[PDB]
Amino acid sequence: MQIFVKTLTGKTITLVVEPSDTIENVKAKIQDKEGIPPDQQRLIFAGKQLEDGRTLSDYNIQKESTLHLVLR
Ligand SMILES: [Zn+2]
Ligand SMILES: [Zn+2]
Ligand SMILES: [Zn+2]
Repeated sequence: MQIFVKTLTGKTITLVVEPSDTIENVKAKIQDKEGIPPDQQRLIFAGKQLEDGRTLSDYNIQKESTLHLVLR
């Protein structure tokens, strides 16, 4: 399973993930890729604000889903 995270500059991050991965896990991956602090990261999928403790599956994030790093 793979998901795409678009940075604030529109750069695409490709991540290998599992359905039970938490948002917090995803943030750790983004930090490895881009050097962005987890506490600086705010993610959206389908207009939903994503919380650290919830899983990709909780938010119906599927194979090939695209998340955005946002300011708000
Ligand atoms: Zn596993
Ligand atoms: Zn994982
Ligand atoms: Zn910090």
